[PDB]
Amino acid sequence: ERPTFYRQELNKTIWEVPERYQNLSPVGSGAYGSVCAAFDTKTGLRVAVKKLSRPFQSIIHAKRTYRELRLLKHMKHENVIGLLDVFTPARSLEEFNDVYLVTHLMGADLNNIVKCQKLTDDHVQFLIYQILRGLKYIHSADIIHRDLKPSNLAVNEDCELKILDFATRWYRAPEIMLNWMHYNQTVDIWSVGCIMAELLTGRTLFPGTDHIDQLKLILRLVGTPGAELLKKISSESARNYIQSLTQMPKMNFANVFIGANPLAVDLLEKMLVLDSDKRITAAQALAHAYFAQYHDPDDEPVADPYDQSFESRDLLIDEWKSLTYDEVISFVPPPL
Ligand SMILES: CN1CCN(c2cc(-c3ccncc3)c(Cl)nn2)CC1
Ligand SMILES: Fc1ccc(-c2n[nH]cc2-c2ccncc2)cc1
Ligand code: NA
Repeated sequence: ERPTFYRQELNKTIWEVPERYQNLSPVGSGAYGSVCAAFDTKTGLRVAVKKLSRPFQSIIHAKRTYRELRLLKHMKHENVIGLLDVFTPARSLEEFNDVYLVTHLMGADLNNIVKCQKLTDDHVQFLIYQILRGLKYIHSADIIHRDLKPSNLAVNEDCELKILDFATRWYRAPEIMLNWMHYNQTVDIWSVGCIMAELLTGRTLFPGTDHIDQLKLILRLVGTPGAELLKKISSESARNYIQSLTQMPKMNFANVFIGANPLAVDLLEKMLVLDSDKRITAAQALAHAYFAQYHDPDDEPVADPYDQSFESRDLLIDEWKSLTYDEVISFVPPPL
C-alpha cells in the first residue's frame, strides 16, 4: 500500500517524498512552506511539491494546516489550484509531523507577467475572465479568498490561469481597511478590479504606504462615502475618521482610464464601488459585455457544498493533527 520514500536536503530543509517524484528543484520558499518542482513518473506531468513549515507547532498552525488540506481537497475547477496528491512519510499517527502537497506546476504568476509586458485588451479579457470564473466557483461554496493579488494568480505559457492560496494592502477592499467584521464575498471583486486596472495601465491602482494612506488613495478615485453608505457604519470611531476628512468626489473613470476599452471602464466602475452591497458579483461580471468572446453560461460551474463547521471549533493539538491525518489517508487522486 505504502510507496518507497527517498530522503534529501534542499536549501536548509529536508524532503522525504515517494520515489515517483524525481528531480526536486526549489521554486520559492516563505512563511507558508517550501515549494519544489518535480517530475511525476506516474503521470509524466511536472508537479509542484509543497512541504508545510511547522504544521503542528501551535493551535493556530494545526488548525491552519487542517484548513488548507480540507480546502485544497475540495477545489476541483480549471481556474482554481487543486490537489494532485497529499502524502506523509509517517507510517502512523504518532510519528505524523510532516505534510506534503502536490499540484500541477505553474511556470509564473500574474506579477511576473504584468510588468514584463503591458497586456493588450484581448489578454486582459481572457485573464480576468478566468479569475472571475474561478471566483464564481469559490464563492458558490461560501468561501472568500480575502487575499487576491497578482502573486496569488498562477499562469502558464498557455495564458491559462489558476487561483492560489484561497504589498497585500494594495488590493484589499476598503471595508477590510476599516476593520468591518461583516464583509461579504464582494471583497474579492474589489481585488479583481484593482488587478484588472493594473493590467490595463501597467501601474498599481492604490499603492498606499499604510492603512491610512491606502484609504486616502481609494477615496481619491471613488469619492468619500455618501449618506447611504454612512448609514451602514456602526463603528463610531470609523465615522469619526471618514466624516472628518475633506470630502472627495467620485472621479470620472472614463477620464482616469482614458484610451481603454469603454466596456473595460464600465466593468471597473461596477467592481470598484465603495458600498459592498452594490458591488457586482462574480457571476454577474461573467455576463458583462466585456467577456462576450469567452462567456459561456453552461461552462461556468459551481462547487459542491463545503463543510466549514470546523472553523468554529476549539480543539487540541492532537485533535487537529488527527483530523489532518484522516484527510491524508482518505484522499482520492483525480482521474488521469
Ligand atoms: C503568494 N503566494 C505565491 C505562490 N505561493 C505558492 C505557489 C505554489 C505553486 C503552485 C504551483 N506551481 C508553482 C507554485 C504553491 Cl504549491 N504554494 N504556494 C506561495 C505564496
Ligand atoms: F470609507 C468607507 C469605505 C468603505 C466602506 C464600506 N463599504 N462597504 C462596507 C463598508 C463598511 C466599512 C466599515 N464599517 C462598516 C461598513 C465604508 C466607508
Ligand atoms: Na499544492
